[PDB]
Amino acid sequence: SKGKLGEKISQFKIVEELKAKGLYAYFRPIQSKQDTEVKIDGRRVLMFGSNSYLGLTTDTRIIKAAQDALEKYGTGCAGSRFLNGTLDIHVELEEKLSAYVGKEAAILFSTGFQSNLGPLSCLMGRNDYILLDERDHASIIDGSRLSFSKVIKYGHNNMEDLRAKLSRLPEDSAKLICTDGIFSMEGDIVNLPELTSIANEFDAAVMVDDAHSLGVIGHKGAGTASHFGLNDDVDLIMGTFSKSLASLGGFVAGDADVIDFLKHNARSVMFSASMTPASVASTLKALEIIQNEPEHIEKLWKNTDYAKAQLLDHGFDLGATESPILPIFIRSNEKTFWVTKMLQDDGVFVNPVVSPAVPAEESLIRFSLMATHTYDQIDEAIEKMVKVFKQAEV
Amino acid sequence: SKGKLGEKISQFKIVEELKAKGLYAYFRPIQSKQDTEVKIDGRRVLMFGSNSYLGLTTDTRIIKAAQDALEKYGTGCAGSRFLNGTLDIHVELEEKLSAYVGKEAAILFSTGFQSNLGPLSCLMGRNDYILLDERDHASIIDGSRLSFSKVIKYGHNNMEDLRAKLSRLPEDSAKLICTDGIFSMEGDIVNLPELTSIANEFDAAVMVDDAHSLGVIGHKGAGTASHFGLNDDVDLIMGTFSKSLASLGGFVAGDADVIDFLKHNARSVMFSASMTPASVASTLKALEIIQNEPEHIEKLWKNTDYAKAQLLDHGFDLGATESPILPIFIRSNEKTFWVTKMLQDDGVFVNPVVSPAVPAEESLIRFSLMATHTYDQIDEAIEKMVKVFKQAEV
Ligand SMILES: Cc1ncc(COP(=O)(O)O)c(CN[C@@H](C)C(=O)O)c1O
Ligand SMILES: Cc1ncc(COP(=O)(O)O)c(CN[C@@H](C)C(=O)O)c1O
Repeated sequence: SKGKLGEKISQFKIVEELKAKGLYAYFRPIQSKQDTEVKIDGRRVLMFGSNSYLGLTTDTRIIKAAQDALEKYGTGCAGSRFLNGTLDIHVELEEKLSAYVGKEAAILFSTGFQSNLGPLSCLMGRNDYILLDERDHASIIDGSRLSFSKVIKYGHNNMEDLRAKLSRLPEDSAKLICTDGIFSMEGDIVNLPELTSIANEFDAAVMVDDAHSLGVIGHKGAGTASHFGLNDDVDLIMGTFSKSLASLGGFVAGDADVIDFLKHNARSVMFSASMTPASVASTLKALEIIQNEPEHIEKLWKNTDYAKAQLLDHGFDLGATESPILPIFIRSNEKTFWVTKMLQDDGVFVNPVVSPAVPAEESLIRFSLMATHTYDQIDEAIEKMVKVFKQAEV
Repeated sequence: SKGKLGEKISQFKIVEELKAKGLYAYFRPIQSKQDTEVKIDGRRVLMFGSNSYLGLTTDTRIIKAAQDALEKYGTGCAGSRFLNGTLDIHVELEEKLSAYVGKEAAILFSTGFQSNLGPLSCLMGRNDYILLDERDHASIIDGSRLSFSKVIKYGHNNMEDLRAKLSRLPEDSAKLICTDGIFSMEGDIVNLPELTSIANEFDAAVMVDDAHSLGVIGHKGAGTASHFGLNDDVDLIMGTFSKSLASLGGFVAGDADVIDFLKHNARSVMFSASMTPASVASTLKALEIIQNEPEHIEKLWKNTDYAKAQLLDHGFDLGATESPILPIFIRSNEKTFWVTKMLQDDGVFVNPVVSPAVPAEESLIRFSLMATHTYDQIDEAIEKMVKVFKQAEV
């Protein structure tokens, strides 16, 4: 029945208003492969709103690996890994990932999102604590909400706040600290050296979400622990396959005893169907390419260094990024929606960040680089962004 | 740091004991496509533990549709539907599903699990209520736990308990009832006529999880509302693609205003990458086949009717199933593990249900039919199950 349900959704008017104003730019229907240019409404559009940092979703070797896995294994496994949904290739990918990030063991999940739900829901329980950076990804907040533990946010990269909040807690309790490696909003990197120094002092477990770090920082892109040399101080490395690795799914890697506990106790792996064969094979092939072909990471960072330099030269106000995410401040929700749609209509795709996710005065567009971007494409996009910022009176 | 973490996992010994006893049969690595026979350890094994009810994960047309989508769209969309992860084909599949289940609109999710997290987390909030059948799927309990509402379980298909618990609640509050359509443990069907009669009396929203119903019950397999004629009394129809539809992902269909609220407010769709092109195309092609080719559903039910008849004739104790899930009672965890492994070693794959998920005295194996099963295969499996139950002294 719909009476109260209709009242619950009645005040959600922003989409109706965006659409009526001709500003709506969510769920833009792409007609082509994710690439440096995409087709929308039959038009070519420069893509600066992707997470495919290495441009690998078009790599013919990865496509062929996926197509061959469809030929051999079919379209799906039709059950949880726990029961009838494990393939030899899922186990192969776990062993490969474990080697890549320097851990004993890994368990796959069908999404990155579910990869955070699993360890955050089941390791800390009643009388225990989870400590979260306040800017942690939504999947980390949700995973921690599924635990029976007490969840505590600390100030963004605020090690004094982290230390203070841990110091308060009963000694006879388990604690887990979970942090993004690279935070996606502002593109900044966790202070892992101090965070792990505090974790070591308080015997708290450390989990790092490397969704934006894998294929980006660390040796051969192995992520945030790898970038700092702190493999030995990080209990659990989580990653997704939907960004650099060009696929869908995720993992958690760690000590064989911890991973064996997760794979038999995490509801998001016991009660959800396993990764499709095609996504296992594309992740496997992408992982090989990232390590074997150093040029992809190198070119991502040449693009990043060039674009950031060009943006600061043109006087754009950037966030404190240390990554291929270039947050460009606009500081008005109305202007952020206008700039986003005007760019779309001039053939540039960027992602808006608005209230209520951020304060109006911190509203911004996110401009993300891919290894496959050319300097010519970057220059075109920035030329068009200078014009739209002028038109918009930012 | 690992001291307290090691203590949290220290008492989880069942896997170590199963493995040391030679009884472990979780995460069995399959080497071949999900089918009526699978290869494990280079041996052929009859598969009676699948959720691929129509056997479609091997359909060459569905494989080719997926391979063609890889060719056209690449290996992934590399972002949320909300931002850069929408394809024309995701929208096509939403329109197709909406038509199939008789609703205005649908939103895809990258897993079935996430399809329950979305509406349960974001529609009911503070001062509202979610009412859950006590046997609801784990993803429904977790989705409801992510809401800021008060979550209330009612007795399994206990309409007097449902009515009583609703009657207690403040009138000035929103209520949502969420139920599995077909419950996977015992294979039973929700009492949707009475549940919707109560929902209508109390103006409570109705959500049905049709993971095991789509491709199984209702006109041309359209699910539980379709089976009862109660499309008009069900607000939200959720489904997965990982069972009859031979793929990965899920959806929620409903009124265009409710679905537009979800697709902009559900964290599991705004903050998780979209379905892979290959899984969109396999779901599209599978959906066509289920409707165009009535023989698949017909043969599922001929197999179901035959196997259930043969099991009751041999004197097996079955659960109160109304579906292709044939729960066979064993009523000892030790015997359930022994029977499961002895079947595996004789070339039969079945799924155990044990403590702590059920009481020891309700432990069982689940024997699930596929349309592609032959009577000869069913007969072989039952002959082997009679022998193992004898060997096991059940
Ligand atoms: C009733 C029900 N709802 C929702 C889901 C989640 O759908 P996905 O597997 O597509 O995420 C399942 C999963 N079932 C299997 C996996 C199980 O519980 O073993 C289910 O049985
Ligand atoms: C830090 C972080 N962790 C985890 C996830 C979830 O991974 P999957 O998308 O593979 O489920 C994301 C998703 N990001 C994108 C989708 C976003 O938030 O728009 C993320 O940014």
